[PDB]
Amino acid sequence: AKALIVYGSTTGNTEYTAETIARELADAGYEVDCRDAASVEAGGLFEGFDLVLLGCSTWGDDSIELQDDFIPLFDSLEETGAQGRKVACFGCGDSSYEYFCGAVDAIEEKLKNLGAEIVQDGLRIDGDPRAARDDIVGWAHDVRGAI
Ligand SMILES: Cc1cc2nc3c(=O)[nH]c(=O)nc-3n(C[C@H](O)[C@H](O)[C@H](O)COP(=O)(O)O)c2cc1C
Repeated sequence: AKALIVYGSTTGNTEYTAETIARELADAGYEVDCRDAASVEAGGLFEGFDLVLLGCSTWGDDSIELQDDFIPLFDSLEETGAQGRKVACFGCGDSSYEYFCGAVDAIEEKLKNLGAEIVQDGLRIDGDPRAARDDIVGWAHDVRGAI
């Protein structure tokens, strides 16, 4: 199985989450490519992957704002080869805000409307992902068991 993980992270929390997921998938035998959204180009990005995991923190407070490095990829998701692609989403946030992990919502809906197959409900991390490490591991298992 070949997996692509693409994350947007400002303070490193979604990046930690991405790397935790990456390690779980690699340890199970997947080929894993884990990239910062700041470094990627949208066109054809998902081609050749069995599974694509998109991670993004939520910003904005009074409105939903995607993590800033992820916005160009989000605005170009139509170019990535998402139709029929097996995908799932993750991200960090804080439930004291009105739109908790709203970026995960936004990315999931955009993917669904592009024809992607959402294989698991998104991973919505409240607070420090290091305090949710076992939820991350479990979700990574669940995703492997759903493709
Ligand atoms: C000023 C500010 C605004 C935020 N706004 C939101 C928000 O609207 N919704 C949310 O779920 N979390 C919100 N957060 C929480 C961030 O998503 C959280 O700090 C997250 O761990 C950052 O992940 P990152 O390091 O991958 O960027 C905000 C954080 C700050 C400091």
